[PDB]
Amino acid sequence: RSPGVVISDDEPGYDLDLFCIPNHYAEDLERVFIPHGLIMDRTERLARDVMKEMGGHHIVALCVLKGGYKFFADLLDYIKALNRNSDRSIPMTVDFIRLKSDQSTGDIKVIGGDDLSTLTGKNVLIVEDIIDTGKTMQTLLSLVRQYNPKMVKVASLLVKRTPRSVGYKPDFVGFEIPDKFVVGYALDYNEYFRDLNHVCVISETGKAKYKA
Amino acid sequence: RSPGVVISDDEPGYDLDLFCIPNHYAEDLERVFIPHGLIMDRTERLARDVMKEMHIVALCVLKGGYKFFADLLDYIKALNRNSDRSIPMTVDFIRLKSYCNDQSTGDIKVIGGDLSTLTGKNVLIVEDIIDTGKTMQTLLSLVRQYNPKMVKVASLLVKRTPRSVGYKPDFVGFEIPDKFVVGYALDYNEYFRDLNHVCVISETGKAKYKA
Amino acid sequence: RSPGVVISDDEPGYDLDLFCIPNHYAEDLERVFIPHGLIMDRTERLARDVMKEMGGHHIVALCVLKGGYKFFADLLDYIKALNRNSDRSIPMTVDFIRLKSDQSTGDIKVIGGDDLSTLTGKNVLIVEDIIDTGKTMQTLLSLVRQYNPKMVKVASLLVKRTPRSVGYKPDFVGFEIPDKFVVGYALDYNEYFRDLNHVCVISETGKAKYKA
Amino acid sequence: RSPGVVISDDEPGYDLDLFCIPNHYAEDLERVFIPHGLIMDRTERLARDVMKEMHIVALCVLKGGYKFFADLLDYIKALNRNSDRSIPMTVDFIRLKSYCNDQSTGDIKVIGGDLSTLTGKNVLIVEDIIDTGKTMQTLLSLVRQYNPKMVKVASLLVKRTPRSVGYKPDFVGFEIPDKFVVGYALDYNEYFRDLNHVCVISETGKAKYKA
Ligand SMILES: Nc1nc2c(ncn2C[C@@H](CO)OCP(=O)(O)O)c(=O)[nH]1
Ligand SMILES: Nc1nc2c(ncn2C[C@@H](CO)OCP(=O)(O)O)c(=O)[nH]1
Ligand SMILES: Nc1nc2c(ncn2C[C@@H](CO)OCP(=O)(O)O)c(=O)[nH]1
Ligand SMILES: Nc1nc2c(ncn2C[C@@H](CO)OCP(=O)(O)O)c(=O)[nH]1
Repeated sequence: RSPGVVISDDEPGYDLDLFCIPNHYAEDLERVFIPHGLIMDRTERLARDVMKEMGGHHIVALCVLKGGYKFFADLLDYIKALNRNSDRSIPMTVDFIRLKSDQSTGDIKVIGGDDLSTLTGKNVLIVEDIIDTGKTMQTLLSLVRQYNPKMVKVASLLVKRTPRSVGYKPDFVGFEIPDKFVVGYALDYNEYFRDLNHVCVISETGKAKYKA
Repeated sequence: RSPGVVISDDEPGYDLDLFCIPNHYAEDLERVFIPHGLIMDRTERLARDVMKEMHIVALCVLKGGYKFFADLLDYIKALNRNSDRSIPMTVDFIRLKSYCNDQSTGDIKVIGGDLSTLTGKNVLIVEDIIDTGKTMQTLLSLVRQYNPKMVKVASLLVKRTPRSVGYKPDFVGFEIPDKFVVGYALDYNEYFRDLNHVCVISETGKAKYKA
Repeated sequence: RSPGVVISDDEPGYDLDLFCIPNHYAEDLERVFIPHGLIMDRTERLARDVMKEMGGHHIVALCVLKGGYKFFADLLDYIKALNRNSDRSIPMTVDFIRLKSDQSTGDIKVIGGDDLSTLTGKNVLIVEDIIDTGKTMQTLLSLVRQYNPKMVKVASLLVKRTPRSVGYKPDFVGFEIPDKFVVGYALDYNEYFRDLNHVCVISETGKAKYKA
Repeated sequence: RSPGVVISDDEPGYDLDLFCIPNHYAEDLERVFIPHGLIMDRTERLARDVMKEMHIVALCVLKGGYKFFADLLDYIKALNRNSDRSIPMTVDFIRLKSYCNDQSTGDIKVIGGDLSTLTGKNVLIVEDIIDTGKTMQTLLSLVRQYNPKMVKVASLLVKRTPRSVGYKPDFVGFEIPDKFVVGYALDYNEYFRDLNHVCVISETGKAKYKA
């Protein structure tokens, strides 16, 4: 059971001054955990891992849409580049499950719940950007399985190494990270950090500056 | 007002053998109108234009339209990085599906995706293609419903087809001949998602991937 | 005999305001002939065209180095991405032929002429960015053939549609362009335009501003 | 002074199965030190650093070194685009080849590539890797010969090896363990050019691609 690229507690970040970061976030971050390009190369591998398990068949790519879908979009770009070479053209269904608004994350409020029965009898790939406690995903899996898919696998860019974890482990994991609050790449903080390319740890002045 | 990059009816696009195209689509396309990289370069200029005119809320039209939206917003993020202050960008989503009608003439739209973040904001409607202009018109009256500070439409593609005469698009990537196109952001019954270029579907393609 | 992507006299450019161009070149260009991304997609195809003819064997990639090697670098990046999939790893020799300093371009002055006999018995791919009269290339071919390669093919990004052409046609051509003086992408004018992504036509104020 | 991104001897790099690696190199590598995208992000910062310190002439070390040079200059071009005035950038080239010496201890360098554009200019020496530091030292005394206004060394890689003690590099991408690396910019007898990541060669790789 590969936990992905492990970012240790004892290593962890890169120094902020080692990478290009927008000047308006100078004081808003602690460390860079995962540079943009590292995310990309790992995602390229995830796509290949996904195709070994699910390739050659239709498959339904389902984005867990909360703040954004940047990871979904990049994973799909890589999966699509792998599909190019196949002798037969393989159809690909792209869908989003939108979840509405972090201490009761297990309670899901789905907004777009139309023709959920399109999942029935289908090979479903659920794509998440971050798993923390894992409560959201385990309840989302309860919903999805009631529609009887042929197969359900979950890919998550990030899994947080927390005691608060309920023990849910995704089938595909990009990176296993320390138990710190991260922003950037695909993760916004109240609509900020959208322009930050790298997964980084928010600072306390960032937390205070950008609060809702 | 630009009409955008005008692709003429006279010698439209490029021969298939001049660009890289998945081997499984060899019989399925007629010509390539817009190679991927050309889409990207024009989208970069579109992002620049959007920032000129337009707090902004960017509206993605769900399912179809994540692709062009993602790229357009990527370029907008690239311009945003240099600002003195980190300036908030809201992304909103609506689901919109169209169905053919074999009777009458009446149009079928099903809207499914909450729009509480639209009042007093500058709204950008992002579309993939304008043909009849009914999707645009539907998106407009739905946004006008929440009383926006500003409303603009950006669309990667506009077909040279006769239409009623709604509100011409503000930001246009490409003005293209009246052909049915697939690739980049446009699928055909879930096929062509792996095709990066905007190309005209062939009759072999239509019958092979029909549904 | 495919002349590449033909850019007509009657179409030709795109309007400058249709693309992103650095502000310091605002007044220095007439039209954009080939946007950066178009160059890339055509180059991707060239790489595949090259591998159909020369693939599966070592091959020596020889850059005609004058001002720069941007086209060489991008073509090789694409050729290398095609080599990734092969069952056997295929060695690739990368070399440069440097030509020293446009009315007697047929006279070549080669600077780096060391172990030119490495070309002997080898499959050689000569890479050029622009052909105008074609005199440079035909004399360069005279030199190269004297070292007895197994095969010589020439790829050029651009071929200019000029009456001044001596009739040399490359084996691989990206684009056939009108008879206008172009800069950008790989083409500098006295060290300017290095930062311009697109192949564009220099204006008269650009010509005057940036002259040697 | 940065030493750059420090890759430690303690748990160095990543397992091969965590990144995409050409199938033909499956037996030929030990571990991956630096995935391609990580190289690119750091190079972007290096380009920013170069522009801080440094008219500039950028010196490519021919054959080996076109790759890292091209990427470093790409990022420098990206920063340059925004300037109020188009600022000239000179690129220069020298050929440099090293040969093993099985006797003595004496070093073999062959220099082959004209350097008239160096007097009174800021010169940037661009290298791929510093191990012994003899290439750097050779490039230095050759550039000092033409009396530059400024001289700087940028190198993507610096090995944690004992060396004489020349002029430590000014711009360093990565400080890496004392292992023999291939990929990205470094070949092994013409192999690994299609490998995008910096990785340690295996004993199977060494014997298979030996020469
Ligand atoms: N941006 C960001 N968000 C987080 C983080 N940790 C938990 N969350 C919140 C949610 C993500 O929706 O974690 C979900 P769960 O796995 O706790 O149910 C974090 O580090 N960064
Ligand atoms: N793939 C593809 N789809 C299209 C095309 N033209 C119209 N459509 C469909 C609708 C969008 O659902 O056109 C938008 P409009 O007719 O509502 O303006 C087309 O050429 N290719
Ligand atoms: N930048 C640029 N250079 C050019 C051009 N036309 C001829 N040249 C000069 C040379 C290129 O070295 O043409 C060589 P030949 O084919 O005339 O020998 C041009 O349009 N742009
Ligand atoms: N591919 C590869 N090559 C290397 C390496 N270490 C030294 N070299 C060779 C020379 C450059 O020719 O090292 C530079 P220096 O020893 O002169 O500083 C290495 O790890 N990989």
